[PDB]
Amino acid sequence: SSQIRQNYSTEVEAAVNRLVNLYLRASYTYLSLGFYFDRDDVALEGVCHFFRELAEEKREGAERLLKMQNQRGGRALFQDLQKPSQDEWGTTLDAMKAAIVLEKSLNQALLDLHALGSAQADPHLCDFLESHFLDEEVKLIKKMGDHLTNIQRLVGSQAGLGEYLFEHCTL
Amino acid sequence: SSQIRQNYSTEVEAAVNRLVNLYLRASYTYLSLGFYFDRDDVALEGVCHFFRELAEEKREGAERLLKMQNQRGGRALFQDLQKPSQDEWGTTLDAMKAAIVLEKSLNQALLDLHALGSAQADPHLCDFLESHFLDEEVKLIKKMGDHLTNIQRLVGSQAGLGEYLFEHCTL
Amino acid sequence: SSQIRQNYSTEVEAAVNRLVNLYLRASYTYLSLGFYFDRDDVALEGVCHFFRELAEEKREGAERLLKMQNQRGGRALFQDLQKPSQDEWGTTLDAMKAAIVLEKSLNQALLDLHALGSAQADPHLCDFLESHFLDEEVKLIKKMGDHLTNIQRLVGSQAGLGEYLFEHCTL
Amino acid sequence: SSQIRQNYSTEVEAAVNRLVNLYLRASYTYLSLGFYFDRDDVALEGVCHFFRELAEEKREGAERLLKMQNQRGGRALFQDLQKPSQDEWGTTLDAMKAAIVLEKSLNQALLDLHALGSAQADPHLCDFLESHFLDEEVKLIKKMGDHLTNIQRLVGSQAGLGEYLFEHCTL
Ligand SMILES: [Au+]
Ligand SMILES: [Au+]
Ligand SMILES: [Au+]
Ligand SMILES: [Au+]
Ligand SMILES: [Au+]
Ligand SMILES: [Au+]
Ligand SMILES: [Au+]
Ligand SMILES: [Au+]
Ligand SMILES: [Au+]
Ligand SMILES: [Au+]
Ligand SMILES: [Au+]
Ligand SMILES: [Au+]
Ligand SMILES: [Au+]
Ligand SMILES: [Au+]
Ligand SMILES: [Au+]
Ligand SMILES: [Au+]
Ligand SMILES: [Au+]
Ligand SMILES: [Au+]
Ligand SMILES: [Au+]
Ligand SMILES: [Au+]
Ligand SMILES: [Au+]
Ligand SMILES: [Au+]
Ligand SMILES: [Au+]
Ligand SMILES: [Au+]
Ligand SMILES: [Au+]
Ligand SMILES: [Au+]
Ligand SMILES: [Au+]
Ligand SMILES: [Au+]
Ligand SMILES: [Au+]
Ligand SMILES: [Au+]
Ligand SMILES: [Au+]
Ligand SMILES: [Au+]
Repeated sequence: SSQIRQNYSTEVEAAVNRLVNLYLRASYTYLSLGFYFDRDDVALEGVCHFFRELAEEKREGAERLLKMQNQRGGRALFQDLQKPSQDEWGTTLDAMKAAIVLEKSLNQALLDLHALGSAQADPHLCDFLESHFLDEEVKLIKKMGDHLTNIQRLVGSQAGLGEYLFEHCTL
Repeated sequence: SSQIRQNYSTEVEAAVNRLVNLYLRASYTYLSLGFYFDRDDVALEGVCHFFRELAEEKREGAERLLKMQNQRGGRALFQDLQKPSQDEWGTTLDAMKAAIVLEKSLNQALLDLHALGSAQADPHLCDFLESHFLDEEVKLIKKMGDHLTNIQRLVGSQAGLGEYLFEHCTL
Repeated sequence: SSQIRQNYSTEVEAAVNRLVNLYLRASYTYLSLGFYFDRDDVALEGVCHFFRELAEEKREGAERLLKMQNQRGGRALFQDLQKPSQDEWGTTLDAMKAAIVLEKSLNQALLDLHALGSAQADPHLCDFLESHFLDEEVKLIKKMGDHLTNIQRLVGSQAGLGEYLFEHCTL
Repeated sequence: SSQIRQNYSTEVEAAVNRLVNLYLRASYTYLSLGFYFDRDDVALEGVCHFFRELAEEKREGAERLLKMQNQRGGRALFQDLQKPSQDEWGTTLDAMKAAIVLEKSLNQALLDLHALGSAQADPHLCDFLESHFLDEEVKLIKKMGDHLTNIQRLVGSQAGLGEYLFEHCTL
């Protein structure tokens, strides 16, 4: 059973298991994104590598949650990992948009679990999320927003392309 | 506009801009303090260096807030930086007293923004302040209180001066 | 008071204090420019870094002036730092144009203070400006003019973009 | 005779010879100051070393002027070096006051020679003084003013002594 569990509600335990599922599903979505850009008829290896690295980060996030589940004396329970929402991911722009949607949904789930932990007076959980997940997600979303802007600029116009080249190759 | 902003209230955005102003104003006060002690008719270079280093720390605090503003998808807005409250800063004791007043006012502003973030259920903001600012301010205020005590002891009496020398040159 | 002041007119002392203000205001303008380009909806990090580095250079210029003020036995007096002329800075081209306007205004202020020092027969001041500021400003303005030309070329046309790429990636 | 002399007035040549004399006399005054503080009944070796180092700097200043005299095709002419104005130099405070008087008189002589060079349209001379002497004198006078303030503070009072110790042994 558990000799260790203290101040760890069944509501948080359940929500932690759900968040693990969401992180693993995110990892799986990114695996699909990465191999799509590795297709010979797409062939954007930088984009492939970006998404494959994100698959690894999301997996690592799930494993940290699972480690924490056991540290608190909760019981990891795994569900079906639903296949990604698309089989083909369109352009770099389409993919980066789908990625930011995905991250904002993980972010919201983190914030929801944080609010639950707060309601349950579970400061360990709250700190765990703050320390390992909330700032990581904020940083990643800012980087993806940056990328979305640059992709839009580059695909949009002569002026846009110009500004990118000056910044990248001069500054 | 912003593709990234999530769970980031207009109230916090505004308060962050105000706190940047207060940190920059603090930095400017410390620049003035440092150059006052560099005057040939004051000539306390250790005191000058202490305040100039604080000017840099307060600037760095503002820049971290501005970075965070952008990471959250808020919009940095800058105001007039009001000149420091004094043109001449009196003795080392007067200056260290003015410094602790200034830090306690920054501290209170941090605590006020923390309470706002808490009311707004913005755990990212709360953690950001805790991790980068609240303990830094507590440590600095304790160091300034230490200094105030030693300055008072040294300027006050034979017994005071004695105790300082034993501690400094023997212990 | 001052045991050291020699050949240092009240007119130069005052003008030095004003120039410190202008350099600090320039630094503040560049802080605003840098964080604008760090926005997720602008996202030109090279441009951000260029302006943030200029903020630091302008701050260092003010500190050197303040050091010189004290070395001559003048009294540093600080005024309100007026907020930058814009909250949003437009394109890279708009920003680099605003930057060169700003530098030419600092340059003219340097030349005006130089003429004053010359009228006042203050060769120390004249040399200080020549040695630490006039050539620095000339070099920076030439670099910004270079940048303005390249930005215009890159945003302007196929021929322009072509010439830039050949120069950058071949030569 | 001189195959090299160009744009080098007899007025500047003469004034350069006089300035060499003043620098050598300053060096001699500092030699006397240094050995006075080496007396067993005075015994302030730090003060001795400060003045002996200044004797060397003033000698080096004269030698640089003499080198410049020859580089311009002028003729070094040496006069009697008058013995220092005092045989005994009183307290550290008295000595540092006499030192700043001496430096201000060298400084004024530099500024006078600068004005002559300017009147004579001799930019080489003007630059030579600016580059090797005017800023050196400004820095040294600021350091002596600093010292005068600290000596006065230390000899004056409990509060003064206190402030010095805090700055020196804490900051
Ligand atoms: Au890849
Ligand atoms: Au929480
Ligand atoms: Au919490
Ligand atoms: Au909590
Ligand atoms: Au908490
Ligand atoms: Au929390
Ligand atoms: Au590039
Ligand atoms: Au390129
Ligand atoms: Au200093
Ligand atoms: Au908070
Ligand atoms: Au909180
Ligand atoms: Au919070
Ligand atoms: Au919190
Ligand atoms: Au908090
Ligand atoms: Au000591
Ligand atoms: Au001591
Ligand atoms: Au940057
Ligand atoms: Au000048
Ligand atoms: Au001049
Ligand atoms: Au001049
Ligand atoms: Au000049
Ligand atoms: Au000049
Ligand atoms: Au290139
Ligand atoms: Au290229
Ligand atoms: Au000595
Ligand atoms: Au001159
Ligand atoms: Au001149
Ligand atoms: Au000249
Ligand atoms: Au000149
Ligand atoms: Au000159
Ligand atoms: Au000491
Ligand atoms: Au001591």
